[PDB]
Amino acid sequence: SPRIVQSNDLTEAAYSLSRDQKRMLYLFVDQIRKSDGICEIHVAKYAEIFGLTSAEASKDIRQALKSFAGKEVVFYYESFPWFIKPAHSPSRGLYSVHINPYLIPFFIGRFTQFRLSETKEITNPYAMRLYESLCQYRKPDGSGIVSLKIDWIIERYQLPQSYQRMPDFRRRFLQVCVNEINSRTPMRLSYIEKKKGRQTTHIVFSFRDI
DNA sequence: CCCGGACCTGTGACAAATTGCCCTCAGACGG
DNA sequence: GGCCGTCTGAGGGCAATTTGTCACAGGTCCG
Ligand SMILES: [Mg+2]
Ligand SMILES: [Mg+2]
Ligand SMILES: [Mg+2]
Ligand SMILES: [Mg+2]
Repeated sequence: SPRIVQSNDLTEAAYSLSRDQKRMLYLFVDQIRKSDGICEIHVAKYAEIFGLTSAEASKDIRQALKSFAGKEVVFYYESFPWFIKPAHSPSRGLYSVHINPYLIPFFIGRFTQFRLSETKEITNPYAMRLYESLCQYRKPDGSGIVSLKIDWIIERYQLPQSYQRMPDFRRRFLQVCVNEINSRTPMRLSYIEKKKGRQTTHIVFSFRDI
């Protein structure tokens, strides 16, 4: 199945995208790398890749696409729009998109790589972001260990404001996304909290391959 | 001493958003 | 040649679940 690779600058960029948007983004990065910024998506191919009906695929592509307008990307800083022209459909079942050509060098560069089947069952987009960031540190054999700072997680992934209260961070983000990864990818994940005084400052992740 | 206060934790509630499902009907194609 | 039966996909919706938000109970230490 398709092998996604991407610059670490993208893995660690600041942005807010939905699951459906992130799914399309993997294919854009795949199309671009296999070579101006103009990409294409076929309804019927998307449905087969992610096990959807054509109808629900159509709904997913269409709504995702109009929600890109005005979205911006920050590399730590510098801000860019993803798209510089609205999407449009020349043929039935076919969509054409114009990626910001200044983003090309950030896609292809100190890199991250994973097969697309590893992530296609994840639902929560924050769990996608987390699985990408861990892959950046994985070893050939399939294991790794890394410490991420809590303020940096909040900025980079653009978590919502109430997760600045630590019990909500644990309950609605950390625990859920560790569960999905353990339930939906071939990885087995554990963690421990690093504290300084009363505040929790980093999260330390360990993982192996099944 | 023990207070009110400033931190921290977890949980119960509710509001807002997203999920996989369902139904309709016209477009593009073929037998 | 052209009608109609089928495969697509662009729309309209849903209830059951998940995600986002905040009040309140209940721990500690400070001055
Ligand atoms: Mg959908
Ligand atoms: Mg008393
Ligand atoms: Mg009690
Ligand atoms: Mg008290």
